[PDB]
Formats: sequence, structure tokens, C-alpha cells
Amino acid sequence: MFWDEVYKGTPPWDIDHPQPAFQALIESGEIRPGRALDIGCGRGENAIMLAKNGCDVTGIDLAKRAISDAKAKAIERHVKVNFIVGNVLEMDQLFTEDEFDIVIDSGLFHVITDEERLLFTRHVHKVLKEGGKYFMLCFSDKEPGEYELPRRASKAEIESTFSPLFNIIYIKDVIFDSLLNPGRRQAYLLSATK
Ligand SMILES: Nc1ncnc2c1ncn2[C@@H]1O[C@H](CSCC[C@H](N)C(=O)O)[C@@H](O)[C@H]1O
Ligand SMILES: [Ca+2]
Ligand SMILES: [Ca+2]
Ligand SMILES: [Cl-]
Ligand SMILES: [Cl-]
Ligand SMILES: [Cl-]
Ligand SMILES: [Cl-]
Ligand SMILES: [Cl-]
Ligand SMILES: [Cl-]
Ligand SMILES: [Cl-]
Ligand SMILES: [Cl-]
Repeated sequence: MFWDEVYKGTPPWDIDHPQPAFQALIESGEIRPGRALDIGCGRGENAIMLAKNGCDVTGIDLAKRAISDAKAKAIERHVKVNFIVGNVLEMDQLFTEDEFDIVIDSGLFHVITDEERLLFTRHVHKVLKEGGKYFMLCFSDKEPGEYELPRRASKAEIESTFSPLFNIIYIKDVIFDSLLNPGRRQAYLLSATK
């Protein structure tokens, strides 16, 4: 399918290190040891980073190629991570309620379609523990109107999407590392709690 196609090679988000915004959450004390889920984990850089910093990590992604490459990376780097092929819009059949202390989202929200957004928020909300944290990284949208392609998320769009089920702690300007020529893209980091 679609996501197997993009992993026939190295897509622009598929950097060889964890995203700096998530590394900084470790440095700032915001990500503390617990059970963590990386939704749309790709080839596993952020998930492995969380695992090397005291978390029990599960990563879920639609693309078997990404999951297979993520697993091999964890094996190479002597780290234990639970990498599984799966659909975040169906993960109620994979995880029970109130399971994860942390959910990280590095570019998944960015690709979730409008008609799947409410369902997406509900599934993320369901698998998080009481008091659980959701950290989401996306490209920032500060331009009036919605002509920009690919989509980018404004603070209003983020607030409108995640306020119904989450308490928003902050939406911070950050950088998103990319393989494309402006290798640093303006981005938002949402910190939210269940
Ligand atoms: N419904 C869904 N369920 C699980 N994964 C999904 C999904 N829709 C898209 N994805 C995955 O979400 C990822 C977005 S690209 C981001 C990959 C990784 N988080 C990184 O930072 O490198 C892709 O790997 C894609 O296969
Ligand atoms: Ca806009
Ligand atoms: Ca937008
Ligand atoms: Cl990093
Ligand atoms: Cl599916
Ligand atoms: Cl279903
Ligand atoms: Cl479970
Ligand atoms: Cl629907
Ligand atoms: Cl418009
Ligand atoms: Cl880079
Ligand atoms: Cl709640």
C-alpha cells in the first residue's frame, strides 16, 4: 500500500537520529521513565532514544518495511523495543485502555486526514494513562488561509483538535530536522495531558 511505497528508499523525514525536539524533552526532564508508545514510529530513531533513556517503548507503524528496519536497528544498538505493524486508528484491538505514560507523535498527526482526525484523537486518548503525556511534533502554519501544500498545523488547528480530550500545556516553536534542502523546518511541539 501507500506507506510501503514511501519506505522503498529514504523519505524526507527518515533522518538518521532522533528528532531534536524529542531529544530536548529528555534533556528538560519532561519525558520521565515509564511506558511509552511512538505512534507512526517509522524506522525507530525516536523510539530507540526513549528506550535508551529508561522507558519501556512500543512503536507502531503501518509499514512493515519501516518496522522491520526499526527492529534491526534496535537489535544492532542492543536495545529492547516492542516494534509492531499496526494501524493507530485501530489500536484499541492492540492495546487496552489507560496503558501508556507517554505517547510521542513525530509527524503522524501531520499525515492523518481530516475525516480521521476525531477518531485519531479518541484512540490516542484511550490508550494513555490517567496523567499521561502526549507530545506531538508537526510543521507550523502561521500563514493566513489554507492554500499551503503539504498541510501545516496552526496553533488554532492544534488547539481545536486536541482541547476536547486533552489539557494543552504548551505549543512551542521548535525545529524539525529533514532530509530536504531546508534541513531545518519551522515546527510546533505540543505538550498535552490526558
Ligand atoms: N494510520 C496509521 N497507523 C500507524 N502508522 C501510520 C498511520 N498512518 C501513517 N503512519 C505512519 O506514520 C509515519 C509518518 S512519517 C514519521 C515517521 C517517524 N515518526 C519519524 O519521525 O521518522 C509513517 O512511518 C507512516 O507509515
Ligand atoms: Ca494556513
Ligand atoms: Ca493549516
Ligand atoms: Cl537528536
Ligand atoms: Cl490497517
Ligand atoms: Cl475498527
Ligand atoms: Cl496491553
Ligand atoms: Cl468515517
Ligand atoms: Cl483557504
Ligand atoms: Cl538533518
Ligand atoms: Cl481525561
